[PDB]
Amino acid sequence: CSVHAECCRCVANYTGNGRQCVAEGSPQRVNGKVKGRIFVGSSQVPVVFENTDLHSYVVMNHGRSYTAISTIPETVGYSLLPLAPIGGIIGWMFAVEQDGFKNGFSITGGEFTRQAEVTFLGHPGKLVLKQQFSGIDEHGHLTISTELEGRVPQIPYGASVHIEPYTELYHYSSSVITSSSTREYTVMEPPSHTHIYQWRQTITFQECPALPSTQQLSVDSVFVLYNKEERILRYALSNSIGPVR
Repeated sequence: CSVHAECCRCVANYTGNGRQCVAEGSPQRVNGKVKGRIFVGSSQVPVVFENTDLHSYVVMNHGRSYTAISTIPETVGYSLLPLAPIGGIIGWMFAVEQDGFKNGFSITGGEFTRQAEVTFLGHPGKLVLKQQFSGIDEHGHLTISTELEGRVPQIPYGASVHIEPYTELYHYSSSVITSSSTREYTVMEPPSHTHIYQWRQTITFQECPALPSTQQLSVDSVFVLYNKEERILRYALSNSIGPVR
């Protein structure tokens, strides 16, 4: 049990599950490592990177999370721009809660595994993602390990990418949460080009009035950026969890 919970359950002024608790309103950080094995376009030569750093800063106000993945080769940077969900999982974790609806942290305590798959329609292959979250560490920071492997279409160097607001349904059943969504994104050359991809997701965790079978996540103010100079991939978005309306 957490040093801020009773025997578990976080006491007033605090939130989370039993094993992990955080003060209400206070910002949080989610850090870890990223290993990649990505094939761009039709290429047969995969860009491999490892020991890369992921630092995440979340502000509680609007459930806004900022994710920065540093030391990303110019060879994959632009191509990874559409993959905001890599960092979006954290937005789900700390989404603004409505009436009778809890966010990911209240449900998992930051302890869980996530497996996601993405398919870009009209393009071969798919990209598989695997992440592990292990609660708060010795320095008081949440933890996250990320493993990416697969194929992604090619995006022109210097190209830009835009994502409009959207909603996602997270289904709950027996300590397992699943989600499936088809969305679109726009690519703008250094002239626009709209594209669509499909995301599938499975979240596994352990549990000690059951939870709603279905919750809706509302995402807006999304920004994805890649800087060739600093070689830093960034994803930022705001979040709200509640019922379909």
